[PDB]
Amino acid sequence: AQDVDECSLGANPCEHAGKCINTLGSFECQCLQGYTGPRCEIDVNECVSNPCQNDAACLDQIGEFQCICMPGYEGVHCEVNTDECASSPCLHNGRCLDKINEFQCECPTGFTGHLCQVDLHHILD
Amino acid sequence: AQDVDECSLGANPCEHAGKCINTLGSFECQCLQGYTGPRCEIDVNECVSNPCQNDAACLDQIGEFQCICMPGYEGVHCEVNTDECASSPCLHNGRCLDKINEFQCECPTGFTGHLCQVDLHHILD
Ligand SMILES: [Ca+2]
Ligand SMILES: [Ca+2]
Ligand SMILES: [Ca+2]
Ligand SMILES: [Ca+2]
Ligand SMILES: [Ca+2]
Ligand SMILES: [Ca+2]
Repeated sequence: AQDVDECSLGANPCEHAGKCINTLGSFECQCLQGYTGPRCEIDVNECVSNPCQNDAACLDQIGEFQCICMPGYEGVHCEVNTDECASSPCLHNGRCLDKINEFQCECPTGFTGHLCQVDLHHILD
Repeated sequence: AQDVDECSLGANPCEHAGKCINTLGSFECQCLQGYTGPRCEIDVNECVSNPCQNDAACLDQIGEFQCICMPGYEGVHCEVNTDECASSPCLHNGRCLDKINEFQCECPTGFTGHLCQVDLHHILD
Protein backbone atom coordinates (compact mmCIF):
# COMPACT_ATOMS: atom_id res chain seq x y z
CA ALA A 1 0.00 0.00 0.00
CA GLN A 2 -0.85 2.75 1.39
CA ASP A 3 -2.37 6.38 1.69
CA VAL A 4 -1.50 7.99 5.12
CA ASP A 5 0.55 10.86 6.47
CA GLU A 6 3.23 9.04 8.51
CA CYS A 7 4.46 12.42 9.79
CA SER A 8 1.10 13.12 11.53
CA LEU A 9 0.43 9.89 13.43
CA GLY A 10 2.33 10.97 16.52
CA ALA A 11 6.05 10.32 17.11
CA ASN A 12 8.48 11.46 14.52
CA PRO A 13 9.39 8.47 12.29
CA CYS A 14 12.67 10.24 11.49
CA GLU A 15 15.37 9.58 14.06
CA HIS A 16 17.90 12.09 15.47
CA ALA A 17 15.45 15.04 14.99
CA GLY A 18 15.29 14.71 11.20
CA LYS A 19 12.39 16.51 9.45
CA CYS A 20 9.49 14.22 8.38
CA ILE A 21 8.16 14.93 4.88
CA ASN A 22 5.11 13.08 3.72
CA THR A 23 4.85 11.34 0.31
CA LEU A 24 1.97 9.39 -1.31
CA GLY A 25 2.61 5.77 -0.33
CA SER A 26 5.59 6.54 1.94
CA PHE A 27 7.50 9.38 3.65
CA GLU A 28 11.02 10.82 3.55
CA CYS A 29 13.39 12.15 6.17
CA GLN A 30 15.40 15.34 5.85
CA CYS A 31 18.38 14.42 8.08
CA LEU A 32 20.47 16.66 10.25
CA GLN A 33 24.21 16.86 9.47
CA GLY A 34 26.06 13.72 10.45
CA TYR A 35 23.08 11.37 10.05
CA THR A 36 22.14 9.09 7.15
CA GLY A 37 19.67 6.35 6.28
CA PRO A 38 15.99 6.33 5.30
CA ARG A 39 14.98 7.36 8.82
CA CYS A 40 18.35 9.07 9.80
CA GLU A 41 19.15 5.93 11.87
CA ILE A 42 22.88 6.01 11.13
CA ASP A 43 25.53 8.13 12.73
CA VAL A 44 27.91 8.65 9.74
CA ASN A 45 31.53 7.57 10.32
CA GLU A 46 33.34 10.86 9.55
CA CYS A 47 36.68 8.94 9.83
CA VAL A 48 35.92 6.47 7.04
CA SER A 49 37.84 8.53 4.42
CA ASN A 50 40.96 8.79 6.67
CA PRO A 51 40.93 12.65 7.07
CA CYS A 52 43.62 12.79 9.79
CA GLN A 53 47.16 13.29 8.38
CA ASN A 54 50.65 12.54 9.68
CA ASP A 55 49.60 9.39 11.67
CA ALA A 56 47.01 11.30 13.71
CA ALA A 57 44.17 9.45 15.51
CA CYS A 58 40.69 10.04 14.11
CA LEU A 59 37.71 10.46 16.48
CA ASP A 60 34.31 9.74 14.93
CA GLN A 61 31.94 12.23 16.58
CA ILE A 62 28.46 13.71 16.09
CA GLY A 63 28.38 15.27 12.59
CA GLU A 64 32.20 15.74 12.65
CA PHE A 65 35.59 14.14 13.22
CA GLN A 66 38.36 15.30 15.48
CA CYS A 67 42.01 14.56 14.85
CA ILE A 68 44.48 13.90 17.64
CA CYS A 69 47.82 15.01 16.30
CA MET A 70 51.23 13.44 16.63
CA PRO A 71 53.52 15.82 18.64
CA GLY A 72 54.64 18.76 16.49
CA TYR A 73 51.56 18.79 14.26
CA GLU A 74 48.39 20.88 14.45
CA GLY A 75 45.31 21.82 12.42
CA VAL A 76 41.93 20.22 11.73
CA HIS A 77 43.58 17.43 9.69
CA CYS A 78 46.93 17.64 11.61
CA GLU A 79 48.26 18.93 8.26
CA VAL A 80 50.27 21.75 9.85
CA ASN A 81 53.81 21.11 11.00
CA THR A 82 54.15 23.65 13.86
CA ASP A 83 56.92 26.18 13.19
CA GLU A 84 59.30 25.93 16.20
CA CYS A 85 61.57 28.57 14.64
CA ALA A 86 58.79 31.20 14.87
CA SER A 87 60.33 32.75 18.06
CA SER A 88 63.85 32.96 16.40
CA PRO A 89 65.48 30.94 19.26
CA CYS A 90 69.09 30.83 18.06
CA LEU A 91 71.58 33.18 19.80
CA HIS A 92 74.59 34.83 18.10
CA ASN A 93 73.31 34.86 14.52
CA GLY A 94 72.66 31.11 14.50
CA ARG A 95 70.42 29.75 11.75
CA CYS A 96 67.20 27.99 12.85
CA LEU A 97 66.08 24.72 11.24
CA ASP A 98 62.50 23.57 11.90
CA LYS A 99 62.09 19.91 12.89
CA ILE A 100 59.28 17.77 14.29
CA ASN A 101 58.25 19.21 17.70
CA GLU A 102 61.74 20.74 17.92
CA PHE A 103 64.32 22.97 16.21
CA GLN A 104 68.02 22.88 15.40
CA CYS A 105 70.40 25.82 15.54
CA GLU A 106 73.19 25.97 12.95
CA CYS A 107 75.75 28.00 14.90
CA PRO A 108 78.41 30.18 13.26
CA THR A 109 82.13 29.34 13.82
CA GLY A 110 83.18 29.74 17.47
CA PHE A 111 79.70 29.11 18.94
CA THR A 112 77.94 25.88 20.29
CA GLY A 113 75.25 24.29 21.45
CA HIS A 114 71.43 23.99 21.35
CA LEU A 115 70.75 27.70 21.23
CA CYS A 116 74.39 28.68 20.30
CA GLN A 117 74.89 29.91 23.91
CA VAL A 118 78.56 28.87 24.32
CA ASP A 119 81.09 31.40 23.02
CA LEU A 120 84.37 29.65 22.15
CA HIS A 121 86.15 32.81 20.93
CA HIS A 122 85.64 33.50 24.71
CA ILE A 123 88.02 30.64 25.68
CA LEU A 124 90.55 33.47 26.32
CA ASP A 125 93.21 32.00 28.69
CA ALA B 1 134.10 24.01 17.13
CA GLN B 2 134.01 23.34 20.26
CA ASP B 3 134.75 21.41 23.62
CA VAL B 4 132.54 22.73 26.52
CA ASP B 5 129.75 21.51 28.75
CA GLU B 6 126.85 23.79 27.71
CA CYS B 7 124.76 22.31 30.54
CA SER B 8 127.19 23.66 33.21
CA LEU B 9 127.68 27.28 32.18
CA GLY B 10 124.71 28.55 34.16
CA ALA B 11 121.16 28.83 32.78
CA ASN B 12 119.59 25.80 31.28
CA PRO B 13 119.95 25.99 27.46
CA CYS B 14 116.89 23.74 27.20
CA GLU B 15 113.62 25.65 27.32
CA HIS B 16 110.41 24.63 29.15
CA ALA B 17 112.39 22.71 31.85
CA GLY B 18 113.87 20.16 29.43
CA LYS B 19 116.87 18.15 30.69
CA CYS B 20 120.27 19.31 29.35
CA ILE B 21 122.58 16.48 28.26
CA ASN B 22 126.09 17.32 27.23
CA THR B 23 127.73 16.00 24.03
CA LEU B 24 131.25 16.54 22.61
CA GLY B 25 130.89 19.55 20.30
CA SER B 26 127.24 20.26 21.21
CA PHE B 27 124.46 19.34 23.67
CA GLU B 28 121.00 17.77 23.49
CA CYS B 29 117.71 18.46 25.22
CA GLN B 30 115.45 15.80 26.70
CA CYS B 31 112.08 17.59 26.34
CA LEU B 32 109.06 17.37 28.57
CA GLN B 33 105.82 16.10 27.00
CA GLY B 34 104.26 18.61 24.66
CA TYR B 35 107.53 20.32 23.69
CA THR B 36 109.72 19.84 20.62
CA GLY B 37 112.73 21.39 18.92
CA PRO B 38 116.49 21.26 19.56
CA ARG B 39 116.09 23.31 22.73
CA CYS B 40 112.36 22.38 23.44
CA GLU B 41 111.41 25.85 22.08
CA ILE B 42 108.18 24.68 20.46
CA ASP B 43 104.85 24.04 22.07
CA VAL B 44 103.56 21.14 19.90
CA ASN B 45 100.17 21.72 18.23
CA GLU B 46 98.23 18.70 19.59
CA CYS B 47 95.33 19.66 17.23
CA VAL B 48 97.36 19.35 14.02
CA SER B 49 96.13 15.77 13.34
CA ASN B 50 92.44 16.76 13.82
CA PRO B 51 91.73 14.52 16.90
CA CYS B 52 88.30 16.01 17.71
CA GLN B 53 85.41 14.10 16.06
CA ASN B 54 81.84 15.01 15.11
CA ASP B 55 82.64 18.71 14.32
CA ALA B 56 84.06 19.35 17.79
CA ALA B 57 86.40 22.34 18.44
CA CYS B 58 90.01 21.46 19.22
CA LEU B 59 91.91 23.38 21.92
CA ASP B 60 95.70 23.24 21.61
CA GLN B 61 96.97 23.18 25.21
CA ILE B 62 100.14 22.38 27.17
CA GLY B 63 101.14 18.79 26.29
CA GLU B 64 97.50 17.93 25.38
CA PHE B 65 94.41 18.88 23.41
CA GLN B 66 90.89 19.35 24.67
CA CYS B 67 87.83 18.81 22.53
CA ILE B 68 84.70 20.92 22.87
CA CYS B 69 81.87 18.68 21.78
CA MET B 70 78.84 19.44 19.67
CA PRO B 71 75.66 18.99 21.84
CA GLY B 72 74.89 15.29 22.36
CA TYR B 73 78.49 14.11 22.10
CA GLU B 74 81.05 13.36 24.80
CA GLY B 75 84.45 11.73 25.33
CA VAL B 76 88.07 12.79 24.88
CA HIS B 77 87.65 12.89 21.07
CA CYS B 78 83.87 13.64 21.24
CA GLU B 79 83.54 10.12 19.77
CA VAL B 80 80.71 9.11 22.11
CA ASN B 81 77.13 9.83 21.12
CA THR B 82 75.46 10.21 24.57
CA ASP B 83 72.73 7.62 25.10
CA GLU B 84 69.55 9.63 25.90
CA CYS B 85 67.55 6.39 26.16
CA ALA B 86 69.65 5.25 29.15
CA SER B 87 66.91 6.33 31.67
CA SER B 88 64.17 4.43 29.66
CA PRO B 89 62.00 7.61 29.32
CA CYS B 90 59.07 6.24 27.33
CA LEU B 91 55.80 5.58 29.24
CA HIS B 92 53.32 2.78 28.44
CA ASN B 93 55.70 0.32 26.79
CA GLY B 94 56.89 2.89 24.23
CA ARG B 95 60.11 2.11 22.36
CA CYS B 96 63.00 4.58 22.80
CA LEU B 97 65.09 5.73 19.81
CA ASP B 98 68.38 7.53 20.56
CA LYS B 99 68.99 10.73 18.58
CA ILE B 100 71.47 13.61 18.78
CA ASN B 101 71.06 15.32 22.20
CA GLU B 102 67.50 13.94 22.28
CA PHE B 103 65.33 10.81 22.05
CA GLN B 104 62.18 9.70 20.27
CA CYS B 105 59.46 7.49 21.71
CA GLU B 106 57.72 5.05 19.37
CA CYS B 107 54.37 4.76 21.15
CA PRO B 108 52.11 1.70 20.89
CA THR B 109 48.59 2.09 19.36
CA GLY B 110 46.34 4.35 21.45
CA PHE B 111 49.18 6.39 23.02
CA THR B 112 50.86 9.78 22.03
CA GLY B 113 53.21 12.10 22.44
CA HIS B 114 56.85 12.81 23.44
CA LEU B 115 56.95 10.38 26.33
CA CYS B 116 53.72 8.48 25.28
CA GLN B 117 51.85 10.25 28.15
CA VAL B 118 48.47 10.67 26.40
CA ASP B 119 46.17 7.66 26.65
CA LEU B 120 43.68 7.66 23.75
CA HIS B 121 41.94 4.41 24.75
CA HIS B 122 41.04 6.81 27.66
CA ILE B 123 38.95 9.04 25.33
CA LEU B 124 35.94 7.25 26.95
CA ASP B 125 32.90 9.55 26.37
CA1 LIG C 1 2.58 8.48 3.02
CA1 LIG D 1 29.64 10.39 13.57
CA1 LIG E 1 58.30 22.28 13.27
CA1 LIG F 1 129.37 20.23 24.29
CA1 LIG G 1 100.40 22.54 22.85
CA1 LIG H 1 72.02 10.03 21.82
